[PDB]
Amino acid sequence: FHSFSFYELKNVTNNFDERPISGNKMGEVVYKGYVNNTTVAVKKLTEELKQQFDQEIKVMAKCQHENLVELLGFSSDLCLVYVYMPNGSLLDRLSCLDGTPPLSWHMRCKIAQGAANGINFLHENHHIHRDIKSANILLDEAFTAKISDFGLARATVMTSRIVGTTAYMAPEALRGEITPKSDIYSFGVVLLEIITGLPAVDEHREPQLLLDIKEEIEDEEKTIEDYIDKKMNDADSTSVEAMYSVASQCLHEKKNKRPDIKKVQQLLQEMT
Ligand SMILES: c1nc(N[C@H]2CC[C@H](N3CCOCC3)CC2)c2c(C3CCOCC3)c[nH]c2n1
Repeated sequence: FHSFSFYELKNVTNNFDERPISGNKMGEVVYKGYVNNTTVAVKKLTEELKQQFDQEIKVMAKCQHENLVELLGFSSDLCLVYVYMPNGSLLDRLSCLDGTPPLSWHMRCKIAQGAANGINFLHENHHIHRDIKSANILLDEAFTAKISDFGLARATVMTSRIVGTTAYMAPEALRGEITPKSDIYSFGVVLLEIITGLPAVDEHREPQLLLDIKEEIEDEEKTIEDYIDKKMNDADSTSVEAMYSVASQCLHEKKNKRPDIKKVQQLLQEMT
């Protein structure tokens, strides 16, 4: 990793312009930078902010995969410079934010496969992400899935400080348990977002939580066909049902009854 001086980063981000690009700010603070013709994502870092900065460098140094975001450098006032992802997050693309076209079913299968390949690398290298969600699955120029945000990542165990996203968390994760099986539950929610194009949580929706549709389908009140994203023209029944089967297995309420990331990876390969 390159050690950037604060002035190199202040300059490339137009004095850290906090106005949206349509300025330099792309979201929350993350700015668009230009270092040596190359575009970069500069994250400028209620006192655990300094604590997150150390954990991210540590995990990034050890974890380098094609389905994980690459950290280019850091600065020390604290900054983290990453490889720029032109197609934003899976969340933004599924919601078609800023008039972007809907992702095809074909593209969606490749993202599911890619994201699972990234989680497989993490679990093979004994890392638990703890915050697997579509906002943390970024997309490059070819729509290759890239797992991001390793601030909460950890190397049978219980914690006093429960962290993650409530709408994506496993029952045991909410109880304080730290296990890679919790990451499998979170990926099941992400697969449901890919299938439906719906957010994991919507306060003006029945059900409010997307994971609750599994029970609606199992209690034969509704079908998966009723929930399939209508913003697609290539979603064949066979592969959508096959992805919902993986999502359903992932969302098993009992950790030991869920498949490992290798089986998830295997089932997604079989789907195509
Ligand atoms: C591009 N965009 C990025 N992240 C952005 C952040 C803004 C977001 N919003 C959501 C709200 O709508 C507008 C976009 C879309 C993803 C990144 C990152 C992140 C930076 C933060 O640490 C984790 C890795 C690395 N490389 C990127 N290349």
